[PDB]
Amino acid sequence: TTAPPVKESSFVEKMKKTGRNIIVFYGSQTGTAEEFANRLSKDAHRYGMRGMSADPEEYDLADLSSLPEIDKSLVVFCMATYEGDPTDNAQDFYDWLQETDVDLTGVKFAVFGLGNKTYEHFNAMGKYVDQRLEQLGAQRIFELGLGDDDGNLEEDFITWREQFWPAVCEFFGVEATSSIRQYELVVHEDMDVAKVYTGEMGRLKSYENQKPPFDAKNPFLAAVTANRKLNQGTERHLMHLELDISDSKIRYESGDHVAVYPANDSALVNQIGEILGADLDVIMSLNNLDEESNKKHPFPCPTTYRTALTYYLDITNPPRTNVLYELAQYASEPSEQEHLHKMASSSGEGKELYLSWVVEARRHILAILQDYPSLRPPIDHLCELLPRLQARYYSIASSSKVHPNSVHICAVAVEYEAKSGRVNKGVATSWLRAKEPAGRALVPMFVRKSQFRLPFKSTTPVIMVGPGTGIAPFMGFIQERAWLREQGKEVGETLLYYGCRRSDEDYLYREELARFHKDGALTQLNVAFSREQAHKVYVQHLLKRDREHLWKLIHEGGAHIYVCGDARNMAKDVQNTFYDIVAEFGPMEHTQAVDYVKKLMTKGRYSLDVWS
Ligand SMILES: Cc1cc2nc3c(=O)[nH]c(=O)nc-3n(C[C@H](O)[C@H](O)[C@H](O)COP(=O)(O)OP(=O)(O)OC[C@H]3O[C@@H](n4cnc5c(N)ncnc54)[C@H](O)[C@@H]3O)c2cc1C
Ligand SMILES: Cc1cc2nc3c(=O)[nH]c(=O)nc-3n(C[C@H](O)[C@H](O)[C@H](O)COP(=O)(O)O)c2cc1C
Ligand SMILES: Nc1ncnc2c1ncn2[C@@H]1O[C@H](CO)[C@@H](O)[C@H]1OP(=O)(O)O
Repeated sequence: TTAPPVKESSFVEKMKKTGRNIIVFYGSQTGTAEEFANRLSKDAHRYGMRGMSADPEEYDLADLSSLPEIDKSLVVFCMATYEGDPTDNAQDFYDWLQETDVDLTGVKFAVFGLGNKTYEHFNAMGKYVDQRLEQLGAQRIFELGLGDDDGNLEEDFITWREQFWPAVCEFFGVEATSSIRQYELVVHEDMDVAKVYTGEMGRLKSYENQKPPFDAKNPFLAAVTANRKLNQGTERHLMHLELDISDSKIRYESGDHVAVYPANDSALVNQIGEILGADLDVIMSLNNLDEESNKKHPFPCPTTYRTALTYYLDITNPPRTNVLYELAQYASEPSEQEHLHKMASSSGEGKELYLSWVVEARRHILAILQDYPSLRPPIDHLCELLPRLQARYYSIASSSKVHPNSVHICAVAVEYEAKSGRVNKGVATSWLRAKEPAGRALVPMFVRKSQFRLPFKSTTPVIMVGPGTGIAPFMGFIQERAWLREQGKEVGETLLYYGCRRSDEDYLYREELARFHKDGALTQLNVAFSREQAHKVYVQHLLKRDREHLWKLIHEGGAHIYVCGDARNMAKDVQNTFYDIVAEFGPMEHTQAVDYVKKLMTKGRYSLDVWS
């Protein structure tokens, strides 16, 4: 559930007033689709047209029926998919699409879906919108784009976009017409301190003066009460943090996710300013040159560049091609300007260089500024080009039944040697690792309700599979199932299938799990130590070992299956093992076993909390 915002007045009438003929809506949750929509809206101008981006949530898409009132009009949808559903901001549009009977005759559209092939329902939202608009009477002007974040989404967009525009120009009889700034810089001298943002996300001083309810736009600064290392070795750093949410009025259940707004590495920020020869402490504002847009700034303003680079901008992920394309003008060495220019190529050496030199090598903006030393853009323009710093999600590792005023986190710190030649540090995990309990160590956060939940009936059996940090939500599940037993409730079997390299090196929550097992909260504690023998022993091997009993729990006990952790290979391997279990004991042919397992998913008996 989520209260709906007050809609803006019809977007078509706004297009008429502003001379726009193309509008690109974005269904986005991590800002990717938003960037893609903005890029397409900007492209229009280079083809003799004029566009605008827009959040579908702020509008009534029913006005699409009025779009034909504008000559040679066109609407484009850049939609990402999440858990097989629309992004939060596109749920309204989705619901309307299903219930409406409105006739969209005359409407011209195009859709670029953002997805990831490793998920069950790949690009489910983009596919639905593309098909539904046509059923409603609209006509497709260009083929559905299927972006796959498992390969390279940026390239899928480049390829689609390169074909899209010629198609649009050809159909509407328009033609291809210099760098253009979206914002203008306004430096502020003598400005009061009370009016300068310092990292807050919503209203000025919202971090200092905390007022509920707390959410993505108004995060609660939670005190880190505990932050300890969970593993023994020095190979990696796995940690457990406990955030105090007392007096926040925030509610949560095991299975939910906790999001945090981190701060970038200050040395990284410092170095960017230094290499550009810029004063990061200048207070300024970037104001939209289009006084009509509601998006007055790229991020909270006024503020210093240092604050923007630290809290509002992404300065670690590989820059996307349009950014490097716009920065090329600032490279005084011809050969460097040429490389940056060609990064936007849909094929050839330009594309190959971008994929290996920028993406594979994981070069962040500073690395590029260092490796292409002639590249010296003005700081204000770079800040306008960089993407927004996103919050990071973690599977809450505690049960609100046991810890109603504390939200636990289990994570592995990200730190690796990149082919770019430097050690790359994970933004959120490096920041979290540094938070020391007791001044207060505060973490801006909020909770996102998920559908990953323990069975309603205490008696229903639970099968938990979560190797490595995948154990996170299960520490919450187990705490809760233990609590239910302590409260006199009858609890069905609770089985954990966990995995790590070695018992004495990275066996997370070893002591806590042993106790739950001893007390009976855990009916079985099955642990696969992948490196204690020559052969790899994984959780799926244990599931295969216990195939007969698991089938009993699944077929006779109505047991619920839960998988958390690596979605790339572990999740699939585990799924395939369940297919094999069902096939042997049904019995039934593979094809039928697959349908059976996918059916458990729809019936809410096989849930996933997987990530990359
Ligand atoms: C719903 C959901 C639940 C999650 N739950 C948890 C959880 O409970 N515990 C947990 O630990 N994580 C979990 N995560 C992952 C978490 O959100 C972050 O992505 C993770 O903590 C890293 O964030 P960061 O800011 O530290 O690193 P970032 O700065 O975001 O960097 C991450 C990127 O670094 C790159 N990278 C990482 N290692 C390498 C490498 N070795 N070589 C090349 N590239 C690499 C990859 O592109 C990776 O995407 C979850 C993610 C989702 C979506
Ligand atoms: C928790 C999570 C769940 C996802 N579920 C799906 C999914 O079901 N189907 C799909 O095609 N892509 C899925 N994706 C991939 C996103 O759709 C893809 O990364 C998209 O580029 C994100 O766009 P955004 O930044 O505009 O929200 C998922 C990503 C995350 C992080
Ligand atoms: N494909 C897979 N299926 C199940 N577990 C896997 C897996 N790949 C790696 N693991 C194991 O997941 C645990 C947490 O990372 C480790 O024991 C790791 O073992 P490995 O690293 O020795 O391969």
